[PDB]
Order: sequence, then C-alpha cells, then structure tokens
Amino acid sequence: GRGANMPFTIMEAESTSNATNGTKLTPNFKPGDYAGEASGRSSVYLDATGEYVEFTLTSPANAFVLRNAVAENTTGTVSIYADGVSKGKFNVSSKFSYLYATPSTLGRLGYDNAPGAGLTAYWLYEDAQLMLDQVYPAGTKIKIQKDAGDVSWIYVDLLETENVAPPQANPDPTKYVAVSASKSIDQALTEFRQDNTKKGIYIPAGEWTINSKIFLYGRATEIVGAGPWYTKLVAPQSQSNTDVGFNISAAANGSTIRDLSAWGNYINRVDGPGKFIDGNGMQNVTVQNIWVEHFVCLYWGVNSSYNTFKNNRIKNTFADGINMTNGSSYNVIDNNYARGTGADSFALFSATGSYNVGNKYTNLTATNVRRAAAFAVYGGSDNLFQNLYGADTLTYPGITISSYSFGYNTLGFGDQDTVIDGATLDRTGGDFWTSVGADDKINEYQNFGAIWIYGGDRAIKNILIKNVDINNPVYFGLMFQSMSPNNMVMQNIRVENVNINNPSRYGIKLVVRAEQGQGPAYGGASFTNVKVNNPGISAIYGEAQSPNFTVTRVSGNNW
Ligand SMILES: OC[C@H]1O[C@H](O[C@@H]2[C@@H](O)[C@@H](O)O[C@H](CO)[C@H]2O)[C@H](O)[C@@H](O)[C@@H]1O
Ligand SMILES: OC[C@H]1O[C@H](O[C@@H]2[C@@H](O)[C@@H](O)O[C@H](CO)[C@H]2O)[C@H](O)[C@@H](O)[C@@H]1O
Ligand SMILES: OC[C@H]1O[C@H](O[C@@H]2[C@@H](O)[C@H](O)O[C@H](CO)[C@H]2O)[C@H](O)[C@@H](O)[C@@H]1O
Ligand SMILES: [Ca+2]
Repeated sequence: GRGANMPFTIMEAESTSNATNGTKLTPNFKPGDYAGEASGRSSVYLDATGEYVEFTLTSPANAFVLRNAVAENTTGTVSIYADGVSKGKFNVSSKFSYLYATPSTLGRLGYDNAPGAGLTAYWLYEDAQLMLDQVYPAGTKIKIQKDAGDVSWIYVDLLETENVAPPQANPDPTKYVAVSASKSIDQALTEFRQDNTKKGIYIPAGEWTINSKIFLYGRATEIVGAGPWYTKLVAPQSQSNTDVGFNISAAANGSTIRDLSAWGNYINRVDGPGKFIDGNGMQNVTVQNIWVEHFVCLYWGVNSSYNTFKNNRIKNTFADGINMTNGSSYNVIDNNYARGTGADSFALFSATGSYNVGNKYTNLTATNVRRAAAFAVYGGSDNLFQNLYGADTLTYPGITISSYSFGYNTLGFGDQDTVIDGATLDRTGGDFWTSVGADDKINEYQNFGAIWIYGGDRAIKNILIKNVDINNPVYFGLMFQSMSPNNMVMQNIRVENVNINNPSRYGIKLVVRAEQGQGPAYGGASFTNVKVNNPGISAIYGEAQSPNFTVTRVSGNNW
C-alpha cells in the first residue's frame, strides 16, 4: 500500500488470477522488448481471433485504461466483454509509442520518432481509455478479447479499473465563467479578469482545443473542470509537438487548476517547450486532480515555492513528470501517480538562494519509467521523500541521490537531512552510459542499483534512507559511488530498516571503478537492520577494494 492512493485499481494482465488462451511473456529487463518494457516485465500477447485475457474486478468500475502494445503506425480496436457479453471496443494506437535509438545511443531515448536503418524501437507501450455506460460490480469478469475486425495482434500489459462519479457541474455560474461551444477558454478568462465578482472559469465536460499557451494574469484564478474523465483539454491532434497549456504569470500566483485532463500532441521529447503548465517563480499555486499525457513535462519549477500538486495523474510524457529546480522550496507534491514518464518521474534539482529546501514529496507512485529514475534528488537541504512506490525502470535507479552539478551553479547537499522514508522499489535499476575499462564488468554499460548514492563534484552529506523494501532489483539494492578526481567525502549517510530481496548480483555495491579513470567511494555509510536476501552473487561487493570508504554495521545486518 505504499505510494499514491488513487481511485483506480491496477491489475496485471499476466496475473495468475486471469484466465487466458493467449501467450504470457516470460519476464526480462530489456528495453526495446515487449516483456522488458511491460509493467511487471510481462504482458499477455493476443495473436489470434478469439484470444483473450479475463480480468476479475475487485472494486466496482465503469471506466478502464488498457496499457497495450500494437504494431508501429497502426490504429484499431480490441474488444471488451462483461460476464461474457460484448460491451465495446478500445481505440488502440501506436501514435504516441515507438521511439528509436540504438543500444549505444540510449542518450537519444525519447527524442527520435522516426524509424530508420539500423534503429531499434523502444517505448513500445501506450494506453487506451474507455468508459462504459454501466457500473459493473466487484467480481465482474472483464474480458479483453481480440475479435474479428480488431487489430492483428496486441500485447495486453495491465488494466486500470475505476468507478468514475458523474461529471461535476459549474460550482456557481455567477462566479465561474463557463467555457462553451462558442466561448473559448481565452474568452472566458478575459471575462473573468474584467469582472472582479468572478472567481475563475469552469470548463464543462467535453473536448476543448488548446492550441496555445493560455496565460493567467490579473489575479489569482480558479480553473475548474468536471473531472478528468470528462473535461479534456486537447492539443490539435493533427499537429505534433505543439507547446500548449497554461502559463501562470506572477499576478496569478495563488491560482488553482483542478478536475480536468490535458491531452498533448507531443510524439517525442523537445528540450525547452513542452511543459503543460509553465510558472517560473510561481507561488501558492494548486494543481489538483488533473490527468496529463503526451507533454514533455507536467511542470518544471524554477524558484517556485509554496505550491501544491495533489491527486494528479502524469502518464506517457517525454521527459520529467514534475521537476522543481533552482530554489524551489516548501512545495507539497502529494498523492500523485506517474506511469511512463520520459525522464525522472518526480525530481528535485537544487541550485542557486542557496538550496531547494523544505519540500515534501509524499505518497507518490512512479512506474514504467521509460528513462532515468522514478525519484531523483540532486542536492538540496531539508527535503522529504516519504511513502514512495517505484517500479519497472528501463535504464536507471528507482531513486537517484546525486551531488553532481551537471555544469550548473549548485552547492550540492546542505546541512539538513534529505530523507527517503518508506519506499517500495520493484524491479528498478538498469543500464546506461558506458563502462570502458570498468571493474565488475558485465556488459557495455554502467549498471545501476535500485538506489544510487552518487557523490559528484559537490557536497554529498546528510542523507537518510529508511524503511525501504527493494524487490528483485535488476542488479543491486544500494549502489554507492564517488566521482574521481573530486572524491567528495560522503558524510552522515545512513540506511535503516531496509530489505533487499533477490538482487541478481549484489545486495550492496561499492563502485570500485565505474569506467577508465574512475576510482572507489570516499567517506562511509551506516547500516541498521539492513537485510540482503538471496543475492545472485554475494551480499556486498567492493568493501575490501574501497579503502577510503567505511561501512558501519550498526546492528541487525545479515552481511
Ligand atoms: O535548469 C536547466 C534547464 O532546465 C530546462 O530545460 C531542460 C533541459 O535542460 C533538459 O534537461 O530537458 C528538460 C526537459 O525537456 C528541459 O526542461 C529549462 O527549459 C532551461 O531553460 C534550463 O536551463
Ligand atoms: O562528464 C560529462 C557528463 O557527465 C555526466 O554523465 C556522466 C557520464 O559521462 C559517465 O561518465 O558516467 C557518469 C556516472 O558514472 C555520468 O554522471 C552527465 O550526465 C552528462 O550529461 C555529461 O555529458
Ligand atoms: O485522433 C485523436 C485521438 O483519437 C484517439 O483517442 C481518443 C480521444 O481523441 C478521445 O478524446 O477519447 C477517446 C476515448 O477515450 C480516445 O479513444 C486515439 O487513441 C489518439 O491516439 C488520437 O490522438
Ligand atoms: Ca504486465
């Protein structure tokens, strides 16, 4: 029960509770693979008419999201049945999936949408959303079945089920200017700004074009939809990579955007444009119960403080889900669900104001991270990451804790703890970068544990990791590394109440030589009640070869 508390239930297609006459994939950790990229590292392949996967509802549902893979450059249907009776068709498509690179150019993952000579397809899964005209009770058999006229083949990865309430009306037509078939979002906002009795705008159920960046100014503005399944803001879908959404000027600090969805038209990553909400320096803004897809990011804060992002769904983006940078402090990032981000799902990048401080990243779920980490913290002071669920990273840790500057002006970690408290990390880690001349070499890449503690070129200190379960990480549970030649001494690094279950290589790795010119870790870390269970090779690697690093076994360690 770690992570976000969402109204939808997620059921893996391959669950043993699901009858099927299709083909259940054996798991692997390979990017560019229909198993490796699936939630749970497996899917059920339906490849003939009449092949099905049968789900059983554990909670009532009238609405469904099917994560699936179909052929490149295709659209079509797959059928849904309730208790053996056909009830509709999902619109399945690869419009937003299939991003191309090569095994040695994973730095391009997400950027390049066109197939080409010698190029491998990655980011193979996408989603289909469907609402049915009845609430089906728990115990209903919901069958996904490939009938005549459906797509030639489909990998079924998981099903979201949800009991969606009826749409919520305009809270008060005399205070919220309604968008309508003949009144645009921009026109409603102009009416709002020019009449001080208005609190904001209401966007009814429907599909509403957002073909521009919509600027909020004048004063604090409320933007209220009917619910994310009902109010859909849609980037022009015959265009691609249009920078649309909202941009909140300082005059509109204190605004609220809630209860709606935003459907972008990005088909690859672009660096600069592409955040659904822009709000450089924004303060006291609330973004609540919105569902956003196919943007580069939901939000990328820049000295943005005292904001609240709550109850949101961030799916299938081309870079970070939410990042808060360059002084962003005292933000509440609470109870958000991310799946399929294109870079760090939830991130905090501290830079020069000296540190990002006082942020609370709580009750967060980040899964199917298509590049980089589920959670990432780059420097900062007095920031909390609490009750996290991360799973199924393609290329990188579940949690990155790093004092590398990336060339920006930053002091690294500060004098108050950065705390990871309560986290479950399932099948996290992966391959990235290169390992030429590396120690402990198993392939052409650097190899990443579920949690990466990386001392870079800035101070690495005051890190507390506690109450973490790490299940079946690709390679390692905890991976400690110091950048040479800087050799920053890690101080006050403590690990408490951690279970590392079935890591394929080591429970703990102290990186001895990541690549040519690099050396072992500097400083130390303490371990209290850290259990390593059934490691593939050994509980800990690198201790005897890291003479500048002290492992302190306080108590309760079985290694
Ligand atoms: O603060 C660093 C820069 O952040 C943003 O651009 C990011 C870019 O550097 C790269 O990391 O990709 C992400 C996602 O597309 C970009 O958001 C700002 O746009 C840029 O002005 C900053 O210098
Ligand atoms: O050195 C410049 C690059 O630094 C970072 O990436 C490092 C990478 O090059 C390799 O050496 O591995 C280390 C980790 O062991 C990486 O941190 C930046 O991420 C990259 O953008 C720079 O080009
Ligand atoms: O061509 C636009 C769009 O069509 C499909 O998605 C539908 C979406 O437009 C509408 O708002 O909701 C429908 C029911 O949930 C969706 O099926 C395609 O799936 C999508 O790729 C495409 O952009
Ligand atoms: Ca699955």
